[PDB]
Amino acid sequence: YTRVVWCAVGPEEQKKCQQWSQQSGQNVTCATASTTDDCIVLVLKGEADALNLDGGYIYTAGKCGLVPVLAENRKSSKHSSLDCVLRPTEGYLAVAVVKKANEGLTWNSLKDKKSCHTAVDRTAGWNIPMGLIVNQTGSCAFDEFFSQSCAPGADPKSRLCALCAGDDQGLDKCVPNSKEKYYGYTGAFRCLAEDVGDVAFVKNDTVWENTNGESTADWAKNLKREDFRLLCLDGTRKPVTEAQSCHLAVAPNHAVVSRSDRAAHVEQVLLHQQALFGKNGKNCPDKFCLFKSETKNLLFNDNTECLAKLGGRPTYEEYLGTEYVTAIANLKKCSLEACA
Ligand SMILES: *[C@@H]1O[C@H](CO)[C@@H](O[C@@H]2O[C@H](CO)[C@@H](O[C@@H]3O[C@H](CO)[C@@H](O[C@@H]4O[C@H](CO)[C@@H](O)[C@H](O)[C@@H]4O)[C@H](O)[C@@H]3O)[C@H](O)[C@H]2NC(C)=O)[C@H](O)[C@H]1NC(C)=O
Ligand SMILES: *[C@@H]1O[C@H](CO)[C@@H](O[C@@H]2O[C@H](CO)[C@@H](O[C@@H]3O[C@H](CO)[C@@H](O)[C@H](O)[C@@H]3O)[C@H](O)[C@H]2NC(C)=O)[C@H](O)[C@H]1NC(C)=O
Ligand SMILES: *[C@@H]1O[C@H](CO)[C@@H](O[C@@H]2O[C@H](CO)[C@@H](O)[C@H](O)[C@H]2NC(C)=O)[C@H](O)[C@H]1NC(C)=O
Ligand SMILES: CC(=O)N[C@@H]1[C@@H](O)[C@H](O)[C@@H](CO)O[C@H]1O
Ligand SMILES: [Fe+3]
Ligand SMILES: [Zn+2]
Ligand SMILES: [Zn+2]
Repeated sequence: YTRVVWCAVGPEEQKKCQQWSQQSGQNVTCATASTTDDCIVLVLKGEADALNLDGGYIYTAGKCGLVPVLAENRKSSKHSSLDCVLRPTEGYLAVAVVKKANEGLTWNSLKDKKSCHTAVDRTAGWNIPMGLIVNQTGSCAFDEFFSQSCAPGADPKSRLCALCAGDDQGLDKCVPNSKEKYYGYTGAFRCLAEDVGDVAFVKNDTVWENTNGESTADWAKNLKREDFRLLCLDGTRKPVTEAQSCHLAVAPNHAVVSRSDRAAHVEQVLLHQQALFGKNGKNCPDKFCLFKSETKNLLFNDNTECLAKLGGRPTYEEYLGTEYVTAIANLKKCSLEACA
C-alpha cells in the first residue's frame, strides 16, 4: 500500500536494488527483468510500479499508457536560486565522438566505419543518430550503413551486434543490459576507447566523466580528453569542450515512469526516499546512496543530483517534446507491448 516495487534490468541492477530495498526496510522492493521492454510489461501487468527510463523508452511506454513522474536533474550553473526538486530540467547533449588520432573521420565519412551505440531505441545512442542517417541517406537500410557495430538490442547474428562482447565469459552477447561489456553510455564509450569502434554515439557528460582520471576504471584511467573529438553536423571536428556548438541534439532527461493510477504513490515515496539516499540525504554517504554505482549508471545516472518534480503535469508527448516525438515517429516508419 505504501510500498513500491521497482523494476531492475539485469543482474547488476538487481543487486543495487536489493541493497536499496534492504536499507529502506521494505518501503521499496524489487522485480527483475532481462530487458527494459520486459520491465515495462511488468509495470503494465501491475507486478512492478516504476523504473527510471531514457527518453527513447518513454516513447514506447507512453503509447502503452505509462506516464512520467519525476525526472533526473544534474548540476547546472543557470537557475541557481532554485532548489533541485523544483528546478527545471535542461536535458542533455547527444554527441558523436571519435578518437583524435582518427584524422579525416567526419560526419560525412562515417559510412562503412565502425559504430558504438548505447542500445537500440535509446536517444543519444540510436534514435538521434540513425534518425539523421535515415534522412540524409533517404534509405531505411540503417542496418547496412555501418560495416560492423555494437548496438545492444538488435539480432545477435547480425552485423549490428558484431562488435559487442557479452559478459565475462562471452555469454549474453548484445543483450540490452549491463551484462554486455559495451552497453549504455559507458559501454559504448569504452567501445571506442578500446578502439573497437570508430565512433560512439553517447552524451557530452559521458566523455568528461570517463577521461582525465575521473573514472579510475582500468580501461579509462589513462584516458585524456584531448585525444577525443566531436563530429558536428556541418562536417567539422571540434574539441570536447565545444559541445554547446557541436552536438546532434538536446535530449529529454531520463525519467521515472509508472502506470497513471499509481503515479501519485510512486512520487510520494520517491521524494521521501531521495531525502534519505539522495545527494544530501540523511543516510546517503554513511549507509547508502541511490545515485552512486561507481561509474555504471545503475537505476539512475551517476551524475543525478536529484529527481525533479515535473510541473505542468505533462503527458509523455509533452514531456518528450514535439521535436523529439516526430523524430522518433519518422524513424519507426522504417521498422500490446507496442500498444499501437
Ligand atoms: C558536458 O558535460 C560535462 C560533465 O557533466 C559538464 O561539465 C560539468 O559542468 C558543471 C556545470 O557547468 C561544472 O561546474 C562545476 O562542477 C564541479 C563539480 O563537477 C564543482 O567543483 C568541482 O567538482 C569536481 C567534481 O567533484 C572536482 O573534481 C573539482 O575539484 C571541483 O571541486 C564546481 O563548483 C562547479 O559547479 C563541472 O565542473 C563540470 N564537471 C566536470 C567533470 O567537468 C559540461 O558543462 C558539459 N558541457 C555542456 C556544453 O553542457
Ligand atoms: C527526419 O526527417 C523527417 C521528415 O521531414 C523530419 O520530420 C519533420 O520534422 C520537422 C521538425 O520537427 C516537422 O516540422 C514541424 O511541422 C509542424 C507541423 O507539422 C510545425 O508546427 C513545426 O513548426 C515544424 O515546422 C515536420 O512536420 C516533420 N515532417 C513530418 C511529415 O513528420 C524529422 O524531424 C527528421 N528527423 C531528425 C532526427 O531530424
Ligand atoms: C518507511 O515508510 C514508512 C511509511 O511512510 C515511514 O514511516 C512513517 O514515518 C512518517 C514520519 O514519521 C510518518 O508520518 C508515518 O506515519 C510513518 N508511517 C507509519 C504509518 O508508521 C518510514 O519512515 C520509512 N522508512 C524508510 C527507511 O524509508
Ligand atoms: C528545446 C530543448 O531544450 N529540448 C527539450 C529538452 O531540453 C527537455 O529535456 C525535454 C523535456 O521537456 O523537452 C525538449 O523539448
Ligand atoms: Fe539517454
Ligand atoms: Zn542544438
Ligand atoms: Zn499538458
